[PDB]
Amino acid sequence: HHWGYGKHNGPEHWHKDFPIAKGERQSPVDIDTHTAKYDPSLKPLSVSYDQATSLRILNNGHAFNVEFDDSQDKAVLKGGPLDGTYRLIQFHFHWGSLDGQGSEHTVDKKKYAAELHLVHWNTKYGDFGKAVQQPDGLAVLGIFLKVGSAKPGLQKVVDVLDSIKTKGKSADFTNFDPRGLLPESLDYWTYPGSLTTPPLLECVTWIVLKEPISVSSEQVLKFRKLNFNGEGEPEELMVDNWRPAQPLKNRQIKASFK
Ligand SMILES: Cc1cccc(C(=O)NN)c1
Ligand SMILES: [Zn+2]
Repeated sequence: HHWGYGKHNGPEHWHKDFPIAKGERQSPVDIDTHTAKYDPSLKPLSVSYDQATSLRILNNGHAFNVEFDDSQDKAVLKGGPLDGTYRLIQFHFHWGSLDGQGSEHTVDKKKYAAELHLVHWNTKYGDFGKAVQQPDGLAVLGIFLKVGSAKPGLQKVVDVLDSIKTKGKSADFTNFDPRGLLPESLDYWTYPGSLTTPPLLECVTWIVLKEPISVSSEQVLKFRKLNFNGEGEPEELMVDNWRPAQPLKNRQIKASFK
């Protein structure tokens, strides 16, 4: 037994091994655009990725992570709702078996084909492990994907997936520029939440961009050829690796735009 996204180990089961699954600050949520409030005190998001150093891409059995060197302030998120400096450590995606589902956050109940998560940790806590013991330890930039024209800056990711088909496989993945995954606008919604995977820790300032990026059908098709399983095990396609919306409870979603 291990947590996953199948019928017997999927999101409705996670609370048995991770009781915080039923906590007060869980993610993702539905973003109700008519309840989120414009906050004029929010600052523009500051994305400083010019010196980003990607290292490796890893199939971890539930998604693929592109990992970055976080030993210095090489790729950081500042501003927006944040106080201080958050260092990029990895990004990954969530996607569906079909174009009509795949995102974790929803917008007025709309599900996008996929969702990108760029995970950052607050440098005042020194490392990622200590950051995930804090309520302001992490900032995750979430970006929706819709199917349309291809995303050129995603193609290098797509093209290496054949080399990390199964759980535990990794490949060198240097000189990848995450700026090629951003939309034009950096307007966003923000709310306090959690990791959307076990251990579901409630450490995240979520910053979800309003504007989706467009990726081609072929690009997301290649995501769906990955495997949850390890090599030599029965093939289980890596699809529908998203957690559904959780109760908002006593939280407010703020908008950077009106
Ligand atoms: C390890 C970590 C930290 C923050 C967010 C996530 C996530 O988006 N999981 N799907 C994962
Ligand atoms: Zn995620």
